[PDB]
Amino acid sequence: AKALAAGASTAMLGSLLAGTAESPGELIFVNGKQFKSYRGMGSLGAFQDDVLS
Amino acid sequence: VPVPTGGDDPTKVAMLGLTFDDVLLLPAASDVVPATADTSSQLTKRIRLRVPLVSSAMDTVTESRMAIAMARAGGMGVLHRNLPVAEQAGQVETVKRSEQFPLSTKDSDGRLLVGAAVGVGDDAWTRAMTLVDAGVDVLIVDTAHAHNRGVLDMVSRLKQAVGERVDVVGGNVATRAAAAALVEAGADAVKVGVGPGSICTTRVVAGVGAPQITAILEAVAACKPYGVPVIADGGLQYSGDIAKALAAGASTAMLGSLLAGTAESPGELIFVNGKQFKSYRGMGSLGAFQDDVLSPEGIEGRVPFRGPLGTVIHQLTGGLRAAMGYTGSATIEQLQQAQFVQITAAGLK
Amino acid sequence: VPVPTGGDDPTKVAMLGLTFDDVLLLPAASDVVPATADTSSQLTKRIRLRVPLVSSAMDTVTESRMAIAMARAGGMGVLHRNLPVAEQAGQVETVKRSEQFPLSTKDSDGRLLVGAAVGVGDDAWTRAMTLVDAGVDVLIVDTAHAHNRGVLDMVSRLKQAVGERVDVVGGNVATRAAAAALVEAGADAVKVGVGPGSICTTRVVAGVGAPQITAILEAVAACKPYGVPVIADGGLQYSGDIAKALAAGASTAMLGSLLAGTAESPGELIFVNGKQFKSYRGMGSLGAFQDDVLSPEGIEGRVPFRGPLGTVIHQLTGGLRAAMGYTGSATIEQLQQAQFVQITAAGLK
Amino acid sequence: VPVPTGGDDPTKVAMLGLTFDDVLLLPAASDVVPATADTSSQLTKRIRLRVPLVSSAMDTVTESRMAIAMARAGGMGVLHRNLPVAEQAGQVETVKRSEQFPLSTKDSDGRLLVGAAVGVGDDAWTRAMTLVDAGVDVLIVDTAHAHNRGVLDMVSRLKQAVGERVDVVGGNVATRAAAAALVEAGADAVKVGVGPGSICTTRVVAGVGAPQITAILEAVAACKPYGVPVIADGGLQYSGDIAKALAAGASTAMLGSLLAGTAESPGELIFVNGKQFKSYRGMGSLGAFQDDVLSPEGIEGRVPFRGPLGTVIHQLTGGLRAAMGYTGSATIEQLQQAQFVQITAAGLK
Amino acid sequence: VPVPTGGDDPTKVAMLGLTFDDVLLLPAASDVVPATADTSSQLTKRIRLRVPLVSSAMDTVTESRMAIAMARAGGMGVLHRNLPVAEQAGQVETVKRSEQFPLSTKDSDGRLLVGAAVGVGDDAWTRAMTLVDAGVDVLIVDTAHAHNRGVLDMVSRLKQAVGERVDVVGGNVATRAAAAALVEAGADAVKVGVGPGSICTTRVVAGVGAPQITAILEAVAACKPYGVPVIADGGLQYSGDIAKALAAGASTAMLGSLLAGTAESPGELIFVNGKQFKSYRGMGSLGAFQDDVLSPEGIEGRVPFRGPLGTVIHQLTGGLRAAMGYTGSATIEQLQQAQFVQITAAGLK
Ligand SMILES: O=c1[nH]cnc2c1ncn2[C@@H]1O[C@H](COP(=O)(O)O)[C@@H](O)[C@H]1O
Ligand SMILES: O=c1[nH]cnc2c1ncn2[C@@H]1O[C@H](COP(=O)(O)O)[C@@H](O)[C@H]1O
Ligand SMILES: O=c1[nH]cnc2c1ncn2[C@@H]1O[C@H](COP(=O)(O)O)[C@@H](O)[C@H]1O
Ligand SMILES: O=c1[nH]cnc2c1ncn2[C@@H]1O[C@H](COP(=O)(O)O)[C@@H](O)[C@H]1O
Ligand SMILES: O=c1[nH]cnc2c1ncn2[C@@H]1O[C@H](COP(=O)(O)O)[C@@H](O)[C@H]1O
Repeated sequence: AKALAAGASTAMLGSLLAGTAESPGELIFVNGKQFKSYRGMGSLGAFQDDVLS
Repeated sequence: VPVPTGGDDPTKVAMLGLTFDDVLLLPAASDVVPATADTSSQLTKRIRLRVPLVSSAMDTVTESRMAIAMARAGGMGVLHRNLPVAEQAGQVETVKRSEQFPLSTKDSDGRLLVGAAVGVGDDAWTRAMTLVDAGVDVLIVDTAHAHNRGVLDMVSRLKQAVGERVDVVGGNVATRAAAAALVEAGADAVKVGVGPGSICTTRVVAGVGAPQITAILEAVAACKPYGVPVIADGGLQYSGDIAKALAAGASTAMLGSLLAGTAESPGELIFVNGKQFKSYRGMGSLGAFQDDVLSPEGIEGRVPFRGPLGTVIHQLTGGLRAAMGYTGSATIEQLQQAQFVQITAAGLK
Repeated sequence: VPVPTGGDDPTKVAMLGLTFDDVLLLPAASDVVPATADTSSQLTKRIRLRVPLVSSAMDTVTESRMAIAMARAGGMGVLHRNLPVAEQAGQVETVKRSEQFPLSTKDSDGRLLVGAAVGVGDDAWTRAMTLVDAGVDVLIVDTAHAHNRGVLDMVSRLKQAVGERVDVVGGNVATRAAAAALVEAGADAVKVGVGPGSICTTRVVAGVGAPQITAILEAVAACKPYGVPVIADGGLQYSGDIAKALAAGASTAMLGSLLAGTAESPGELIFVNGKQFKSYRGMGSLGAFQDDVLSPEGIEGRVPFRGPLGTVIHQLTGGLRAAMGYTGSATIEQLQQAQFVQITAAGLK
Repeated sequence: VPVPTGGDDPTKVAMLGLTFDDVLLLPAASDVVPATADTSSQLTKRIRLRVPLVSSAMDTVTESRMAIAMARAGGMGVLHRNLPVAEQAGQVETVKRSEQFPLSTKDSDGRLLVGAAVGVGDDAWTRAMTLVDAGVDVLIVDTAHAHNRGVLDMVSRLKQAVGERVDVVGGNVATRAAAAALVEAGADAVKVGVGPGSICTTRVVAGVGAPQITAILEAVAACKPYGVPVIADGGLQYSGDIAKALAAGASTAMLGSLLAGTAESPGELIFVNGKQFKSYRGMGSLGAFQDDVLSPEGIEGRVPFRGPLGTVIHQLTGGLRAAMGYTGSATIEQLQQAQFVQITAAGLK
Repeated sequence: VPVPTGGDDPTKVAMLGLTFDDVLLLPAASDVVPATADTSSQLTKRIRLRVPLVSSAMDTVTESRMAIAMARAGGMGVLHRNLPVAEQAGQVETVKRSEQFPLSTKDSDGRLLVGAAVGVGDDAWTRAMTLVDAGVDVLIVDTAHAHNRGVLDMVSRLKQAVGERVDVVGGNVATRAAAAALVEAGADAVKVGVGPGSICTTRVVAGVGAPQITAILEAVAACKPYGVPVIADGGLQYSGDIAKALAAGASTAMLGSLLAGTAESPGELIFVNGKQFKSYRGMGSLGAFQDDVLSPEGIEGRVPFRGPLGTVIHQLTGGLRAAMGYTGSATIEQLQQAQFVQITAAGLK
């Protein structure tokens, strides 16, 4: 709401959608809880020819 | 001259009681593939289950859904009695009315088997007659201490009245004398265990109990010459415990907390800090028609959610099949003759 | 040829000592409803209590308020002696001067029973005479090690002087020989236990102690042929422990920390982080008229607030009644003949 | 009349099983300097190792690098079989082709000794023939329960076919009868242990196991009159455990997790919060050609990085030499006659 | 037919070993006031101490200051040997040259008694001769395993040379045979204990040890008929342990970590987070003239600062006096005849 009130017409969402069921990656179980992976495009683990990634 | 533990009476301390953690199964000459082991065993003298497991008659474990799932999985379910008689009769009728399940247990009419638990008294007699009319298969005279005169009299009356239509299973016992008394009364099966938990509330509040392995051995020592099956009830935590109980002479194992967290058990799923839990209370707990005098003698708690009942039953049956393969037991009657090795405290760390 | 534990003397290690956690009560043929079990038991040869419980003679447990509450609840209280003689006589008079309480213990004049603790010596003799004049009912010759010559001589002197007006109870013993010596001296009851706690300070500082079950068995083995009751003192943590102590042959159980946190005990209520606690110290502690040579041999601490004494007494009596129902004991004299089952370390986890 | 542990059969509980933590080595008359103790021992009837240690045939312990390192250190390595036959033959060839190492174990051609593990079946027969053609020295018929008819038949067939070129070692056993059966089949050595871990998955899932000291004693009691060596496999955590295993009659000790964290073991080094660890999983784990029916029966985990294998081997050999000096054993054959002292639970805290 | 623990040899497991935590002292007929108990005991056949305590010959426990303090407190100190011979002779001379201390132990010339520790060898022979010339009173042939031929030969040589001027104490033993061998060699006293700690490094690294109570009993069973005193060395944690060791037959107790944290012990005081600690390491530790072959077999650590040595000695002596009062022992020779009661694991929680 703050981003749209500042003048932006659209908001792009990252981690808020990473843990959903429709996102890629395998579901992980840790101590009775459920988690999913999330990494940036500039991370060490992650065609990424971006110099400033 | 005196007893090394004190006093002059050698029988003041009757025996040394072994529990599940005190023994292990010794491997023997085995020509049995675990995938081909026959796990069928007698529940009563006239009922044979494909999987020797029975659901506990507890208000947080067995209702119509759990009874149907257990009957489909190869075992049987015993409906609890912490509710009005008409509701229990309705549950029995619901179970009876209900190629995926080749191991399902069914009567001569093709309907799933079900068991019901009754108490002691005139109200319990009316409940038993209503349940028999509803089509129940086996009645369990469920009492905390079955060596009472009233429990034996109730078992005898039930066998006199509806002894040919249904089966009668006696309450919990822990000694050879009590098992012999139940057999004399006319029970079709004997349920064994009184304070089998390590920190069971009866052992703390009343100081009364009996280790499960020794109790099973003594009860089998009294029941076996007459062909009366034994149901080990309580204290089981793993499939290894089930294998140990069946190797001590018991023909059936009754499961409690192992089935409480399944999806087929009653109660609403609870979410705590990202984890899933379900309620679990004893019939003698403060929170929990419970006219049992010796049934607070229990506690409330929660157990983690485990999923579908079939997965848990399959895991337990796989553990039992592994034990049968190790001991070289083609059938349960051959597993009941396996030998034990007693381990010290060092082997429990 | 040699002893398997080392050396050549087979009696160097006298016996194997069982504690409360090593035994359980075996169920037996029971026709007893727990609500109708008779819990009355002898305190001395001439005094019978409706509830077989007695409050410890400790400065943080028993004073006039606690003694009156115990006498109303069906048991009795023993006033401590860590104060001037006149103050103890005043406490006795306060207790004696004071349909809600059908189980109250009273003398032939309708006044509540009370007991007082005395030491050994001429000052203790003056204290005992003052307490007898004040109207005390039973005198406890309270010593840590009662097998001393002086303790027996004091017991004999008390029985010679006021043996017909009041009763005399010997100090703490842990062997059959000491109990026999106390019986020969003329004690009306024998109090049993020397270092009964698992981590008791006597066992750590002095290396001296005796497990409570074996000590009770040996003391009963010496006291029973003469009709001298036994008071198990120390080591009790649950109602199951009380049932085990009474089933081993003891006629009365003396309670310490179980009654320290009640509202009727002396001391000011303490608040810590939103919780309530009260002080609790042994008579041999550094902080705590204590002319006992073998009485630092104790520690200070705090116990949670428990509320009114009646609730705790009712809980303990309910546990005892449950044990009596399980063992089929209509009276305490029938509970004293119950059998034990010995459990391994695996059953204590 | 009945057994004190319950029942009427005195052989229902066969024996009391001692583990490594239950015993200690008693010092004796010693004229042996630890630096001059001879640690050489028989692996099979025809192979003698300078250091009586063997690496486990596990996918996270022994490969070509670890096998070469073990052969150089004075012991031997057994290559695992969780891979295609051609790959295992390549590993054997790599080991065979490969003054720093005066204790290295070599054949008559000057090439390092190596062992390979095979299963039971026709595919296992093809694997064994391929490994023999590749130049393997000893074949281990690795099964979880070696008292099966098929395992004995496979051992007999292998001894009939390639019994003069290579040696045959039987699978894991835990009883005297199984060891005698393996000896009769024609095994050159017997590997001992079935559920030797304290919390091993077989003991929890299947309820089957045997304490290692008693199993070693029984297997030696059957193998020694025929000169068949014994390899204690599993349960070893310290060099003291190795000394205890060799003192019970075993001629060789097989090491698992003690060698998993070394640099010569397979797997990539893992960094967690500034520390170094390596993977370790059982052959029966879910993550882990494993046609063993009784092989989930294992768990995955990680063990800390330990460095070069030589340091660990030197530490273990120093501990063994210290034990030999304490017991006055000039050779391993004299260490196999040392006496044990059994300790209680108090000495394990 | 076979042994219940496995095998055919009934002597493979020699005995069951009891430690300090396995036993308690039984009260007996007592006419002894703890304040008047005589604690004097023999150190050697010619030396009697007023307090039966001796300081360990460790580099972090006993030097000249600690030796003087121990000699003043009523016991004696044994100077360690982890230093050049001239320095040890200087320490002995410093101790010998140095109404407050009525219990001080002194020779016929009024100078404090002191003991010194020597090894085995020609350098140790030169050290022993230098120490004798410096005026030492007793020489301790300190070896980890005293059943060696060289240790006995050294003891015999020392007794032949300076046997009339000074006393000779044999190294650590744990069996009856070793104690008998030391007595035959001519030792004036026998020091007892080999791996007495529960998690002692010898028991973990080498798997060799012996519980202290059984070892003391066996050594007394060999030393007592000849009047050779016994010094229990190691495993003591409380004053109750000292009382138990003296009640098992030992005449003197040697103290380690109990005296390491005192102000009279060597080493610099260390401050950590507002608390005070001091170093403590074994003679077999990596950090620690130690020509002992079987002496890493020890660990380093720190113990809290305890203050002056006299306070600790008084606390230990008070505990011993309490034990003597409980057991009715007027002298240590009467405490050496007290009886034990064996407790189970339940009484150790
Ligand atoms: O590796 C990375 N470093 C920095 N920004 C990244 C990286 N990968 C993606 N982004 C951008 O940062 C945003 C983070 O979204 P958020 O996680 O919802 O805040 C993404 O939607 C991309 O636009
Ligand atoms: O409150 C209770 N106290 C004692 N036993 C109970 C109570 N409720 C049920 N039981 C019995 O104890 C068994 C415990 O099963 P478990 O939890 O699998 O050991 C149940 O199946 C019942 O037979
Ligand atoms: O300082 C002390 N040391 C040892 N025993 C004590 C001490 N003070 C009281 N006692 C006795 O030990 C008992 C302990 O009771 P408990 O706390 O209920 O086990 C008391 O009731 C007294 O009989
Ligand atoms: O998955 C498994 N379950 C049970 N035993 C196994 C498994 N994998 C290997 N073993 C055996 O158990 C031993 C354990 O060795 P440790 O880890 O040194 O005790 C191995 O050396 C194998 O002989
Ligand atoms: O490094 C060592 N390993 C084993 N025993 C040792 C070592 N150093 C000293 N000792 C002995 O073990 C005893 C331990 O005493 P404690 O610490 O009082 O139990 C010492 O007094 C020595 O007799």
